Amino acid sequence: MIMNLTDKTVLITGGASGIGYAAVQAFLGQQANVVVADIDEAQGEAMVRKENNDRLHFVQTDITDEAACQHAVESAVHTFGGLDVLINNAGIEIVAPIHEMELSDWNKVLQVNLTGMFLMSKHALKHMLAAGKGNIINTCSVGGLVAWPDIPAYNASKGGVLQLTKSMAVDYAKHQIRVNCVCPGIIDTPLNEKSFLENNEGTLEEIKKEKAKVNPLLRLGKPEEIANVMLFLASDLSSYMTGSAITADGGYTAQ
Amino acid sequence: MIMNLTDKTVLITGGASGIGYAAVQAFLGQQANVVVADIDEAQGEAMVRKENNDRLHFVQTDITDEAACQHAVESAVHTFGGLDVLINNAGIEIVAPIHEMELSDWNKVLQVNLTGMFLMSKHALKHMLAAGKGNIINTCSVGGLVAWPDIPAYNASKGGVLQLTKSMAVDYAKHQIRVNCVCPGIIDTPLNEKSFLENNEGTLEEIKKEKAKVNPLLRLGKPEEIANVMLFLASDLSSYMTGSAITADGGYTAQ
Ligand SMILES: NC(=O)C1=CN([C@@H]2O[C@H](COP(=O)(O)OP(=O)(O)OC[C@H]3O[C@@H](n4cnc5c(N)ncnc54)[C@H](O)[C@@H]3O)[C@@H](O)[C@H]2O)C=CC1
Ligand SMILES: NC(=O)C1=CN([C@@H]2O[C@H](COP(=O)(O)OP(=O)(O)OC[C@H]3O[C@@H](n4cnc5c(N)ncnc54)[C@H](O)[C@@H]3O)[C@@H](O)[C@H]2O)C=CC1
Repeated sequence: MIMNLTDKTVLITGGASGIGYAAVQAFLGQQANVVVADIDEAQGEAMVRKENNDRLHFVQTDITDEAACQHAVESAVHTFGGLDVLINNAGIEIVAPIHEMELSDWNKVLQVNLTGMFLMSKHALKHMLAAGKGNIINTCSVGGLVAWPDIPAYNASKGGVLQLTKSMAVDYAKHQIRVNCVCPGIIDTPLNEKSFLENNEGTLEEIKKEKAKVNPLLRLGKPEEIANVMLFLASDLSSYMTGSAITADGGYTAQ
Repeated sequence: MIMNLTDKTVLITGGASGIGYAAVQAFLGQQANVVVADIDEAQGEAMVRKENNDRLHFVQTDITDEAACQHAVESAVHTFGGLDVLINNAGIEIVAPIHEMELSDWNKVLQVNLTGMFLMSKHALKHMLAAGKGNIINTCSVGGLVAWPDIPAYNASKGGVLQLTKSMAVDYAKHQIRVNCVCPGIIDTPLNEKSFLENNEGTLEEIKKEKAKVNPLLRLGKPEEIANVMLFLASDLSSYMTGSAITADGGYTAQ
């Protein structure tokens, strides 16, 4: 009744898995039209078949390429007639210390996490300015607020996301375009589980237990728990919020 | 459908006016049982008559007195059978510079804004520990993050609220008691209109226009826009959030 997301068009980058996919489900569940922009064509089409929903559309998109970003925005406008909410959720992680990291690896992290956010936002904003309203939601991280160990390029990129979020909030408030971010803690997603095994010793379950011990709530976050923050930020419930960060980390940054 | 506040018992301090009252309305609208603890008996009873709702109960309460805080918690348990959410919303403002401020005035601000929050939380937590779950929501302020001019005691008190919020989050996460705060910007309430006239030159409407201009969104917040943040923090939607602050200030702290 109060979410009021019915007939709103929501473009979600990295929507084919993890937090992005949980966001797809949550928004479809609120009667929003959802457009997923993701680089993984196979996983994207699989998603379309599983969800089997009129309100869902997939468009293959590499956000590091500007033409593809524009095309993703145009796909939303063609398919559902507009674009109310952009969720810049795609991101990658590469583990490497600064003193050993390859420039090409640094750039791969920054290009997806930050440059792609810029490019998607650029073209979404062109449309939202013309339409007279809009909403942008960025997937930041605890890593944008404090440093996760051993992932400096990631942390840096998310620091960029935090300030880009605030910048766009301040520059576009006069045009009624709200811009906020969510800062997730450690979320239990398949992709993350791969990172757990690569960078810690022990079985998957043992590593999960260790990670779920670093949070005051004593558990890892679920993708849907971040998706729910995105619902709030997209809805009119958060109408006086712009340029802000919502932390969802089980108490991690509180200590 | 997803808020899931039906049959949850919510105790709101300062609930008889402004943000507190808007919170009463929002929570009643979500089928929560609401208990208002407020010092103003007349205004409290007036509220009860206007709302005319079985789910609303008023209990006169001076939160600076510990016995009254305990009694407010007990009133919730007796009336509705439990206590799921405490919203520490009551607060006052006194305008005075540090070099001129009377100790008695300093203490009046701290006692309501901070001590009362402690006392209400103390007794709510005793019950929530026994019940095995709970939620505390504190009304902080932009003043807890940066300094509003000319209200140092208020700012100090809200700095206390921010850290008390984080402290309780960290200490009670293991018992599944989530603790968060909302940091409102400038909200258009009747009592804030009195403050506008007392501390600025011009008509009410002229002063409102000036205050609206200092936010990137170019308007004052509405009480219900803060109440809506409280709904989110009370609901299961925010289940992975604890020890966090949600800023709702029209972009004020983003610049
Ligand atoms: N612990 C956690 O899980 C946290 C995650 N986040 C952020 O959440 C976001 C998503 O998280 P997860 O669900 O774990 O990620 P994920 O790895 O599960 O999924 C990300 C999606 O982004 C896509 N993607 C990658 N590069 C792309 C490109 N150039 N163009 C388009 N799509 C691309 C992938 O295909 C994938 O579907 C990321 O920004 C991540 O950094 C933030 C803090 C914590
Ligand atoms: N309006 C604004 O711009 C901002 C407001 N806030 C905070 O929001 C909260 C509510 O704000 P408003 O709704 O404007 O306040 P308000 O003045 O409209 O209402 C506060 C309520 O608390 C009650 N109260 C006062 N002393 C009390 C005591 N000892 N015991 C019990 N109740 C008592 C009052 O009687 C009243 O019903 C406060 O904590 C305030 O500091 C924070 C930042 C900005």
